[PDB]
Amino acid sequence: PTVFPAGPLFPTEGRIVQLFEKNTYSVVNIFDVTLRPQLKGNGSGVVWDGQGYIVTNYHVIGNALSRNPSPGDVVGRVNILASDGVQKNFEGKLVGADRAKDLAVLKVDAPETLLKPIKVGQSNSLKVGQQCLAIGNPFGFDHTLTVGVISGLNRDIFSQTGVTIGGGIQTDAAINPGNAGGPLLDSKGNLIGINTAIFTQTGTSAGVGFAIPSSTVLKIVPQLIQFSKVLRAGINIELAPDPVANQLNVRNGALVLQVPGKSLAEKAGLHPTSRGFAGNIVLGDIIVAVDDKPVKNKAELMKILDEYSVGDKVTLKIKRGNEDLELKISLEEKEHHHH
Amino acid sequence: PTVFPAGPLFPTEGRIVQLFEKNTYSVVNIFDVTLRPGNGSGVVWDGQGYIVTNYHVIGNALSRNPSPGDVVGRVNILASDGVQKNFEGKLVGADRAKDLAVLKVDAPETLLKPIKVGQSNSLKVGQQCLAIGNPFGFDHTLTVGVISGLNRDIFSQTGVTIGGGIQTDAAINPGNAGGPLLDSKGNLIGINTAIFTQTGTSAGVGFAIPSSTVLKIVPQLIQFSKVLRAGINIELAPDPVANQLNVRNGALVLQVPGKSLAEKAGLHPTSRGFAGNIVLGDIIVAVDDKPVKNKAELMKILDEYSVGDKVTLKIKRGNEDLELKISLEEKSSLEHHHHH
Amino acid sequence: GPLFPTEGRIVQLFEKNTYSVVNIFDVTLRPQGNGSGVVWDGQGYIVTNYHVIGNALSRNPSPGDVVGRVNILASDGVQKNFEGKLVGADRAKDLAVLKVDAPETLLKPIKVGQSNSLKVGQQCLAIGNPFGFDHTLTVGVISGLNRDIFSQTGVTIGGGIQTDAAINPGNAGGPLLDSKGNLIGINTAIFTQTGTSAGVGFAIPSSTVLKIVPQLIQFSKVLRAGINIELAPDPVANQLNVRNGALVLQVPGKSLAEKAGLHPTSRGFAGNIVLGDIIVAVDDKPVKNKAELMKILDEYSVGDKVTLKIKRGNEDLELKISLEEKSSLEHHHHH
Amino acid sequence: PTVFPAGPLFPTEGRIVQLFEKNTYSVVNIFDVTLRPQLKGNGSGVVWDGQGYIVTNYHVIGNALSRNPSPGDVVGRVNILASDGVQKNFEGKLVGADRAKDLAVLKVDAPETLLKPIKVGQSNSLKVGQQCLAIGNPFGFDHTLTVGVISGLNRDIFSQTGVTIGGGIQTDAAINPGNAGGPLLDSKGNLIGINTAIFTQTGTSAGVGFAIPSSTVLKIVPQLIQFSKVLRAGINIELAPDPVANQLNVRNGALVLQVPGKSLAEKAGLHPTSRGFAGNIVLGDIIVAVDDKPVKNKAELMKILDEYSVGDKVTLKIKRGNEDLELKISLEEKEHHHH
Amino acid sequence: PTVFPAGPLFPTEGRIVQLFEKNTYSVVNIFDVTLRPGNGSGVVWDGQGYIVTNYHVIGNALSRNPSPGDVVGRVNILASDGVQKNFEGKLVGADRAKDLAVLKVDAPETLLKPIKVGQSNSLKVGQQCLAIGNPFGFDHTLTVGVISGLNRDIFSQTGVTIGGGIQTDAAINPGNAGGPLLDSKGNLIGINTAIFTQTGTSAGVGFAIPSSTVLKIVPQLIQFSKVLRAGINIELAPDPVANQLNVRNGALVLQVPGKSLAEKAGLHPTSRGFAGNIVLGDIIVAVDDKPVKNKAELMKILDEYSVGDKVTLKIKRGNEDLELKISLEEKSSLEHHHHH
Amino acid sequence: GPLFPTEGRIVQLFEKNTYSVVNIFDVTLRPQGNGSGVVWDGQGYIVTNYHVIGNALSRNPSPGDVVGRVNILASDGVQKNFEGKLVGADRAKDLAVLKVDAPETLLKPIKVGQSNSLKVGQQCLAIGNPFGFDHTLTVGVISGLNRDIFSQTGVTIGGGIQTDAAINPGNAGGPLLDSKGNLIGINTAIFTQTGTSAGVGFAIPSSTVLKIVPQLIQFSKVLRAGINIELAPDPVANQLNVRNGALVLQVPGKSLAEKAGLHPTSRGFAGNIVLGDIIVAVDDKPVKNKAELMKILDEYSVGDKVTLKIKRGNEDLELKISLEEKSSLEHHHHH
Repeated sequence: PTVFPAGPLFPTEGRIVQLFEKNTYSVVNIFDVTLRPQLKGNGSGVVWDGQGYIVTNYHVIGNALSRNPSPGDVVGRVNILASDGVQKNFEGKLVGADRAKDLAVLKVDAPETLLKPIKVGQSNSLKVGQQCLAIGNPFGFDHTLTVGVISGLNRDIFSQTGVTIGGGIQTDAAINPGNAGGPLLDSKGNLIGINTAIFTQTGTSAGVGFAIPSSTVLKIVPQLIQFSKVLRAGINIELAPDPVANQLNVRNGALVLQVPGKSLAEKAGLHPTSRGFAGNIVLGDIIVAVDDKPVKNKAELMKILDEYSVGDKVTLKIKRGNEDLELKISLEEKEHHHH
Repeated sequence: PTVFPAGPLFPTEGRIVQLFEKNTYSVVNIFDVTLRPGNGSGVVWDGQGYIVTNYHVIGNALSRNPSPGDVVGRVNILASDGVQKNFEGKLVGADRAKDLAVLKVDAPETLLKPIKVGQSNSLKVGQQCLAIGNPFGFDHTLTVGVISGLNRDIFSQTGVTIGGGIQTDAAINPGNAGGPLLDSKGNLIGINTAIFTQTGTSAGVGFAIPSSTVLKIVPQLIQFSKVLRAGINIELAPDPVANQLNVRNGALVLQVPGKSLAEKAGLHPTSRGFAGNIVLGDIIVAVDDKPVKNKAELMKILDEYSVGDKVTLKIKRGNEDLELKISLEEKSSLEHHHHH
Repeated sequence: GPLFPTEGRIVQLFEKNTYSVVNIFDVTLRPQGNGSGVVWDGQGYIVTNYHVIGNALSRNPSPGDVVGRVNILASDGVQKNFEGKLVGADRAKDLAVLKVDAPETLLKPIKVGQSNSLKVGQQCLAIGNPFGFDHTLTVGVISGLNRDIFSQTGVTIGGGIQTDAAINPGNAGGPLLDSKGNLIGINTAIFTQTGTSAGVGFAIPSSTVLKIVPQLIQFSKVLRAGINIELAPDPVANQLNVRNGALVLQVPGKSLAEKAGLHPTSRGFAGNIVLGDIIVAVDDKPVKNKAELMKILDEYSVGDKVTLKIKRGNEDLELKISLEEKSSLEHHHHH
Repeated sequence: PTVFPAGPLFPTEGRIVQLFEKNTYSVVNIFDVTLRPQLKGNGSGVVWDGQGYIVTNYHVIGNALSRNPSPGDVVGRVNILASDGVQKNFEGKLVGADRAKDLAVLKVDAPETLLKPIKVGQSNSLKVGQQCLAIGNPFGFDHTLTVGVISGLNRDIFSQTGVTIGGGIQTDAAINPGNAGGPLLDSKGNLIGINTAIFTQTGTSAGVGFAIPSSTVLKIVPQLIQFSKVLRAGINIELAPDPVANQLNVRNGALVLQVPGKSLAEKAGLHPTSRGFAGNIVLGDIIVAVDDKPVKNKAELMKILDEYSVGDKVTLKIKRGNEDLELKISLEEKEHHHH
Repeated sequence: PTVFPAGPLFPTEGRIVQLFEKNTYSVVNIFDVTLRPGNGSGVVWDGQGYIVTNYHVIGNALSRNPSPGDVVGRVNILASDGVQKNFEGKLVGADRAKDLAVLKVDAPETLLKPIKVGQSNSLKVGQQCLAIGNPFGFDHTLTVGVISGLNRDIFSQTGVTIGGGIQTDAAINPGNAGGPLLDSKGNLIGINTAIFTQTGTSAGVGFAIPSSTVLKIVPQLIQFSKVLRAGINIELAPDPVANQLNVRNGALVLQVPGKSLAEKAGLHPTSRGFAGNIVLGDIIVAVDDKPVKNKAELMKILDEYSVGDKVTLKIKRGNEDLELKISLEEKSSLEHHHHH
Repeated sequence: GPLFPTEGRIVQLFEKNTYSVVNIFDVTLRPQGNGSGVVWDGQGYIVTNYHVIGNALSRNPSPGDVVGRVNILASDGVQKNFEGKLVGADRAKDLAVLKVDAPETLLKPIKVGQSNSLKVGQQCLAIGNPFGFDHTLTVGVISGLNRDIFSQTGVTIGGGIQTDAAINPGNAGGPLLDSKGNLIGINTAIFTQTGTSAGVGFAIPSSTVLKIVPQLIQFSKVLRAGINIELAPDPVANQLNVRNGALVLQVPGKSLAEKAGLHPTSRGFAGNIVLGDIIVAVDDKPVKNKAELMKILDEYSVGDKVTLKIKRGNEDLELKISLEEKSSLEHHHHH
């Protein structure tokens, strides 16, 4: 029977083939060394720079980070593809980690020649409809690719960390164990996010997955490198996710859902939402501005606070009913999902 | 490290981006007022504020027997200033059989950007399609794939299977249910429709009600608040079942409710004997003169007759070709799949 | 309607190829298995998955038995029904071959491509004819190469193509095509360990189909000689830092392999792991991983004497062993 | 190591041992012949009388009955334990079946010597707390036993038939595939019910199972023997289960939940229950008496109707709100659960 | 065939039958008024109409922050004429930590048959027990087994684990939740309590709150509407976890919330190091003078102190025996298991 | 409080026997396997399920290795902790033996009964010591005899006792006692095919424990000779109307059994079933079912020559065959 040889590719698939090939080198495989395999976690990472710094999800080395390691502790095995086409194995020493953003940084001792840093794009200028490519190196002997479009922006990631991440990219490229921790790339091969594994509420797939946007990666990684951690200042309250807030007709601001016992929030004058014995619902305060740096949703509020330091005193502009009130509060050090 | 700014888009992703942005305005958000923390998307049908969605997105409200005029939804519509504005959605009419509902919003015609509607009958498997949603009233969603199949049963979360549906490999989910499926020219070719499968298992394809159906049902709901259908109360085999039984042309009669018009007319159903030797229920190949290829077509053909009408059914009863006559009556029975 | 370039090309490729994609109903199943197949040649040979006629195959049919009803789309747009008589089947590769008695005019054999030159990122079309009344299409890219397929036959197939086109009952047994419309694999239904979908599916590569199908036509089955040992799948091996060769995991009591002097992999109580031999050469022919070793031994026959070059820890040893028929197929236990 | 021999048993366990042994002979095994086994339905039945009549659940030969068999058709393989201690295999020809009560009768051609009829007790005089023994012969090579107490009376059985059976016995003896179709016996060895397999709403076991009471078996079996079937007359409406009715504060009568299109019920003047757009609930009529044979719950109503014949005209005494109204209706021939 | 009439009952089944019938009257039915088609059984506590049940059977009503006096339940009580009569159940008080709630019914003392309460502290594994329910207000249910275990954690469907519970192999289910567990003399030894397990899997045993707890909590709810507890906000290891870590005496401190009284007092928690070498958090062996066997006992001991009180904790820190002093404050934190 | 007769007897039987029921924690498991065991004798031998120390056993411990921590209830009401050193293990019967170094005064060996004289309907007590701080009890009746146990080791054990006393992690590895407080089996955790509970549990009969435990003490393991064939479980066989003997289902290629001339069971395509040979005699010793055949062959050794009397259809044939070590344990695949 006649076998037709590989012929020229069409323009679009041709470009994807080239983008994938070129970026394979920048996508590493990571094995969590604390896992005794079945001899009868883990995933991908991205080469951050020529120094040997590696970026991955907190979760891909979750089990290891659950053992309270200090910087320098060998926490991963890293496989890096060389020009020779073969993957070389390196010690991944822990640099820093941040569970809230499901990001972890490792450092490798490797020849700069061997290391090919990912190109970084701007996630803030992404448009729904843009092509994206999710690359993985899940086992350190090959690479994987899924392709789809930016499906939504500024969506919550229900990370398998257990903590939900605000401001996530949604894509209809398949995101799975084969690419978790690896890069989401745009049509130019620029990193626009980190493929992030999630848990859904139900068992059924909605056919879409998620990436931590590069804007967040750029903000977090250097902090992890310098300080091994991100110290955050904020308010220990529970705010409504955009979907809940909007369903309750809160179109603007951060709706306060809960304000726990004797909290700083309590003492400053902030009210939660509830149901009365009638079945009536009683809306909580809505934070519209910090000082008066405008707030329009939960996620942006978090990003406002994440930059102040502990003890900073600020002025919350709030909405309760139709009124508009200013409130003082001091910030202290800064939760999960049911998935 | 160094940050590279938004580059120029390639042609295909470029078109998709512009089609999406252009169509955000026509894709509204609907919250069922009877729910607390259904719900999903809809489509601006015309400049008068008529809104089209799935029966299922306002299913809870519809179950409580509301009357036309009742506020059953809160409708969010994207204005040119980029913020979504809120409107009461009054019920116009609903049709469970086709999983469609129509609401009416009181808004400035200057606000409303009616969706552009195309012809689903000309669709080709392989064509690009975009499924758009506005599931929470604060942004929009997109998925993209191809037309994967045509004339397929939709196991709607209504509990009632819809025939003649479009299959796509664009992800169809709660984030775009009730929203439009568009072709590459941005014409509406269907309404994204949530389904239940028999298993807990994704086949990786989704479904939409074809625009040809929407075009037929919506004006009736607007004019009458409901769809009156003439038909025959019998159970017909789904196409995959009929073909498995080697019935390659016509609609196969499976079950015939006791003392029905069908029974009195002498229509025979389908029975697996204790040995195992199948007599095939009658097979309907023609209504009067016009040929019937399958179940979907029989339904489509009948839907154009009136409740008074007496028709002649040309049927295959085993080997022989025979004729039975029957009066059509209001087609009330619903086709319940029992997927969950 | 008028169409844009890429979608225009898919629409035409799909239409052109519908004729070569048949529908198969397993005749041993009563209504309320089953799927698609491909026309292999003008004599009426039809290729499909073992699994799409699995029920019939479980009943030990002989070649010539009517195991399926086959529907084939004719030039006039209607599908015609034919008796599908069994030609041969191979559970190990989840492939089966039927023969229909039909006119050449009806039969449009699929064109076959070269799966060994595939590149991740290439467009693929997965086509089905699930019910004999229409055809289905899903479109994605090649997502991965040389991946294990956990076939619904219950047996793991090495060397599979991974794609992010949806592979489902609507196209199982059907062709996976490249952008030239050349067959690059056969869409193959799988069971996952969990059930949670990863958004990717699998196809047996056409190189395997090319190897197996003529043997089924001639002999009705494929006989294999090998070694009764358990080899490490690639992920597990590369977790243990074995980047080359077939890592030997388990080694049976009193086996040919034992007699030959080949070591299994052992976790000692003192928490440690010690590595089984790694097979890197069969008759000095380089062995790259498990799938490669399997491919290589499949070319021998029962009784043949071969020389294995193994890596025992940091050593280099050459063993003798005689190949025998194997005690099992490789059963994953996914459901 | 020293091994102590079987010694005398204590009184209670001694009696159970004896009851079990003695009744094994009366408990048969039934294989549904339409099932091709895995060569690389079904359960137990009870010997009804010396004629060879066998009583089991509809469900244990469910697959066979799904093929529309006529009386006389060989529908089961029956294994009967003989004094010799060995089970002998017989043809089970279908006598009759009733899906609504999940009962089926088979007839065997066997030596009267071989057949040991079960002793039948009165289920109507059962008391919660009484000891019960559930016996099975699931495979025709041994027998099984579970022991518990009557846990509740007049409870719905959500049979694996798909149809719920009113008036069932609840027991905390384990009811399972090992005894489905077999007898539930009281402390004297008298048959008080037929162990009946069910589907639960949720997946969690409540630790209790069910038996069709002997009162029902006694009423149904002879009809199946004479007529191969039970013809029933009734009203094609949907009535509320006791638990729902009581929760809505209907303590007496049969609460009408649904009255479908153009039904006899429609035309006679019967109303269903519903929720209004408010979320308000609107109670349907409550049938308190047929003619004036008092009704106090769904189950007793069914048992009133099951004795009239088709076309009989009766007078429903109903409650709507506070009033009390009489209603005429003619009965026609006579539904499932979501489990 | 021939029908044999009700024979005489044997002694054990005979006793069970009479105990059950006798106790039906004390076992009421409770419907949460905030639910539509929670709910279960309760126990008549005294002749004044005080009703005892699980917090969980009226959980939905309690979540809406009702005040004492609010009608949160419909209570059905079996009278001597054999019919259940209906009463408004007004909330008296609830305690989530012990999964107990008290309602108040306005009824003729002649109607009310208070349950007889026994001593759970004298219970022996192997004793016969009966679990009675009145789940729908039209009859009663019974299950029977033995006391299977003592002082076991109850993973209450409240979401909060209760220490010191009774384990039985009588089936405990929605049909008897909130109802009494009785001994062979018909004394109340516990309240049947619905649980969540970690798996979807029955171990075939159920749980009840011991009467010793009920005896302590109920009068407080009647007098005060709530229970005030003095304690220490720290996380203590469940007994099965402590023993697995070879801590065979005392309460093992797992976690110590940042800048708590416990922290400032110098109590050390438990940490698994990156190598793997466990330093055991402090182990509390005595409060002041009185010895502490395990976690349940520490809680029990603390519950008798007052919010003012300063106590001396004798602790095991690795090998050495040490003392840390701490003021008790209101024990607010709840112990959430996360089973579903 | 004062107690009624039957409950009084249980309470006392339970208390008296707590001392003989120990707690075992598998030392290879880090906290947040494990269960109960029985004191076998005054030298400190402890019997439990293979599965309760399964993790440790997976790591290939040698006899003498500390595989468990054992807690034993002393006369003063507190449990004392001891190193549990491995003596022997047998996965096939889900049994393991440990040895503790303790004073005779501490050790109260369980009294052993006769499982072969058990009657359905008898009272049984299932006792546990799951955590080393108390004991648990469940009470039921003997519900069935000679039933397959689908052990959580993954291997099916024939000849098991079925009871409607709850068997759970709280008593796995612990004793099942009769009304005299005699050991009649070891409570054994199982996996069911579905997961849906049938309200009954299982115990390895003391006759099996009696047979296995001394061999583990002497030799650390049990070696078995048998036939590499697949035998029909009793339900399946009695569905096919085989009421006596071991029905042979599967028969490997080039097996000793094949060479011997023994037929498998076959479903022909023409819808029919044809019966594999039924083994009814090993050296003219009557074979009643699968479990009996297994018991019988376990008494031989590798190499022994035996005569099988089979029933081939309506025939009567006598074959020769040599017994070999077996290629597998019998794995159900329940989870």
